Amino acid sequence: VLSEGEWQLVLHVWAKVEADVAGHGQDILIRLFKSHPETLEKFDRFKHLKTEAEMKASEDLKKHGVTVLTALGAILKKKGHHEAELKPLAQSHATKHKIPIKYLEFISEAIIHVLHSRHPGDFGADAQGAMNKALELFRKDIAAKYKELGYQG
Ligand code: 6HE
Repeated sequence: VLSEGEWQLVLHVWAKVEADVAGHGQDILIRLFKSHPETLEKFDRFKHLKTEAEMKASEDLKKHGVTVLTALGAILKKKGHHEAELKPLAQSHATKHKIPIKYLEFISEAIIHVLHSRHPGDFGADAQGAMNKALELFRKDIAAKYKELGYQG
């Protein structure tokens, strides 16, 4: 479990995301797609995008980044008590979208990448460690739900 102090490090940094969810979302999805291009193929609406410029200009990709970070932010704000939030997310991502845990690791890495990039003076090792622990917990719990749902992930 994360300590309360660890959750406060997580939520202090997420409050930065909350100032500009859309812009953080764009950065995160673009980082994901550039670092792991196979992930882009999972998105039927977005897999035609050829360049970062096209990704930045996509209003629908911007909207999707808001969708993703809105969901993740609610999960983080539960401070581990996220069972209800993970049910629909796990079901769609296991059954419909077919997103392996390794791809959830990739987007976690992108989130951390972007936080470190955007917030160079207020995202140190301890804050990054706490964010990592929160994302690890999310993935652990999603993986358990994937198994319950019948997906190997
Ligand atoms: C590599 C692909 C990938 C990865 C890593 C994710 N997703 Fe997912 N995603 C999320 C939401 C709220 C929705 C719309 C409702 C739904 O269909 O469930 C989608 C839809 C989608 C859709 C339509 C697709 C293809 C999808 N998501 C691929 C996808 C949230 C997330 C979150 C919170 C994460 C991880 C932090 C995430 N996605 C990682």
